[PDB]
Amino acid sequence: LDTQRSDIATLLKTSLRKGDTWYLVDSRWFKQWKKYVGFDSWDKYQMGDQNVYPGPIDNSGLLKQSLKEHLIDELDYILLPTEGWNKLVSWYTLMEQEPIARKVVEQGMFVKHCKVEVYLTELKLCENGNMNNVVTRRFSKADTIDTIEKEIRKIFSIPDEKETRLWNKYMSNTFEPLNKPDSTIQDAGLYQQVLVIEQKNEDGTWPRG
Amino acid sequence: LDTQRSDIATLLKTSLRKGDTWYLVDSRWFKQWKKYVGFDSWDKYQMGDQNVYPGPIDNSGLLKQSLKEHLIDELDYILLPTEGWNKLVSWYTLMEQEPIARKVVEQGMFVKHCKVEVYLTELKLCENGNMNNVVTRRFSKADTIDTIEKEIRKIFSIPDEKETRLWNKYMSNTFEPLNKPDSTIQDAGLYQQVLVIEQKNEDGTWPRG
Amino acid sequence: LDTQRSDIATLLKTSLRKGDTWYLVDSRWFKQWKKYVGFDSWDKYQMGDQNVYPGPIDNSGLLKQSLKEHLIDELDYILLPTEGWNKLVSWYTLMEQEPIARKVVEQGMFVKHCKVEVYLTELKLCENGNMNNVVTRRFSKADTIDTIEKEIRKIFSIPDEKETRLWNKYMSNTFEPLNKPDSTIQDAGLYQQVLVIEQKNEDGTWPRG
Amino acid sequence: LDTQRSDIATLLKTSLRKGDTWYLVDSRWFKQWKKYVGFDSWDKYQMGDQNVYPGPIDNSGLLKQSLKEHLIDELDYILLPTEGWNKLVSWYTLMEQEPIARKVVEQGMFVKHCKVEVYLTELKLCENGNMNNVVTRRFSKADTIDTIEKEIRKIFSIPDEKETRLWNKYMSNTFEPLNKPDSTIQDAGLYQQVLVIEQKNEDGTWPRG
Repeated sequence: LDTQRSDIATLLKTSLRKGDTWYLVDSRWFKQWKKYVGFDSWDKYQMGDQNVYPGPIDNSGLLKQSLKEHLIDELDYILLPTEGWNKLVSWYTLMEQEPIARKVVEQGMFVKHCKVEVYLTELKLCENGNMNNVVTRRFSKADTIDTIEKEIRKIFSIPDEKETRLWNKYMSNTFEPLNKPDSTIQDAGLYQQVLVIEQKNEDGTWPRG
Repeated sequence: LDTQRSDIATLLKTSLRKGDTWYLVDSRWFKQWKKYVGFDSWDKYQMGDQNVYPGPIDNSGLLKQSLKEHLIDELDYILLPTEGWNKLVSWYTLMEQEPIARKVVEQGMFVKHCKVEVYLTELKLCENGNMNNVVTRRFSKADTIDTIEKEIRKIFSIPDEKETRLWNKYMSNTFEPLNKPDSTIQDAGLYQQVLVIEQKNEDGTWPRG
Repeated sequence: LDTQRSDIATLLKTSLRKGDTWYLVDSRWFKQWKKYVGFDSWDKYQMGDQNVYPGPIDNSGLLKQSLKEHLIDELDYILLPTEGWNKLVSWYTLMEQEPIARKVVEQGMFVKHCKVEVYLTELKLCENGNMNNVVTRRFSKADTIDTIEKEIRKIFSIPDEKETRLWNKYMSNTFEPLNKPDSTIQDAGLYQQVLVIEQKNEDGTWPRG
Repeated sequence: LDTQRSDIATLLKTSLRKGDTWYLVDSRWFKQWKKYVGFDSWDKYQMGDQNVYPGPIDNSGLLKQSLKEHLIDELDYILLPTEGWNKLVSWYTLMEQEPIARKVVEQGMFVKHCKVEVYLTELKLCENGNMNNVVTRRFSKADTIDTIEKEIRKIFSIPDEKETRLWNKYMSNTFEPLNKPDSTIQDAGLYQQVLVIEQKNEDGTWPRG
């Protein structure tokens, strides 16, 4: 009984792995099982009482032998892995009614992962006009092209009213346009490299075209 | 001392949040602090001994007052949040040497998230030739267009040697091409919809062009 | 009109950022807007026709001025950011009916991220019995303690019928138990370190207890 | 040659899947291949020139036949899948020197995923003192217990100087403690439920103990 509580507590915390089979347990049957095994430290008084005994597993509330629509996890059902379901099946049997087996599937996602940034990127900076003049600054990998350019303008004394564009300079007149403003220094492929800032001429033409 | 062990144990498990400041603690100084406070249940014998006393925080091993390159977390240093660092600073002071403060930054990522698939997608299926004949099947949201097409070919008796292509049929002769084979039924925008399968003519032309 | 198509196509692909306001557009109104602007290359024939003109934005299908329950993205509504909504509001106005504004929120998640493993971890291995005998092997950071132990047993000629346990050996008789079998070499804190394997005595006692 | 550019451009964008084999290409050899095939629209002038011809694949820069340590992706090497590597091997051969094959591995991670919150959670609220008085409010699933409690205090006119604690009330005197302050309403298991707020008595005891 206390073993039963410890078993299902750890089995509910099983890691989801693609292709694994999990089982839907009606939250009505499960709420009774909890009280009966003293699962919650704030609800131990009915532990072992034949009144809170859940009986054989009953998922009739969840079925129409097709499953009902709009069911929510935790509110209407509980998910247990094979081991967990077989243990509840051993201990209580199932109502005279088939099991509710569903598979773990993967969904691709774009997320945000945090990390402590120990090392900042040291980049070389110059203006197209006077490239002999090189300034070195350290930048966070999470900084966007937009943010890096504003900073380079502060360094090279460029008024916010003058239009600009940034380049990544290579050997022998090779210049990569950095025209994806929301990309991070990391996603733009800038490693520990020479940047070139360019001002739009008064007439509205560009010194590089 | 046992409070100290419990404090830093929970503070090492602090959640990373963008903009938060964390601190680098030399793993040499930290390994001594651990022994001295009996942090590990397998190493409690030197707890309180003036021999294992770590002294004021020393990060001289990590510094060159610039940080050394190629340092790895856990191997060379430990990360603690502000609270954790201020507590170690209170309890031990810092060597006569400035603190090593670094920021939490976010990095965009494509990942895989698991979920139990409770509901499968019911789709309508037909061949371009005879559209009067409609078959209904349930599919996993993780199935690719490639997998769905192979299954539809099995249903409509299409030999693997005959070339095909799949459509998503709308009202009044509107047909969407499903030519992204590795996309999931979910990413391809197929909800609870009529599919149309098309066979390439013997001559090498397509019945729809 | 073609500008309108290009604008909303890029604006639908806006990155979700916490605190941003997005707008619900009835998929009925949006399906008409699409046909009218020739959004899909397979449906351009009604482009500009006063028959497919969507009129002022109408979300009456989605409202009960409270929102209807069980609505699904793409099936019942489309999500556009502020810019996107203001552009549709500029171009078409809204029906005489308030906008449907909702916020971007973050949810914590355990996911799986892929990476090419360029460097494998070199670990030192020995048996408790004869520690003078040290073997060095390279392991993937994704290998579990369970997998590493089975391999160490193969190396030290240990039959699968004999029970075992693995240790992480430090200086001066300090031994860390590696009793979290599903943890990866990485999550268990094992870096480029001496492992100790231990066999359970015939009598059922342990050489280390 | 232009086919070659299009092939490797798409193959570099291959999705990482566990167990797949990828190949390390020295960024020196790859930078030359790029110029020669006119990979970058800002560097097409040397396209086809026997001067920028990369020759057979050479990874001697990356090898010591063991791989050099501290190598960074993009800076020192490029990663290509099997197809990509076999195509470069077909087109250029390999230097007389073995290939550098590495595997895709998964790492478990805690991340943050964004979603537009269409539906907020409607919760029932009351004070322990007078439970006959019930107030209903809608909350974001991302709100923490800490935030929800501060709001409930504003509703029930509780000064910030008076200490409190929150409960989740069930049927027949069952009260769950909500003592994980940083947990979200979602992670705390609160669905569309009765909350009970409790004030600490002047003497320092609790009305519920």
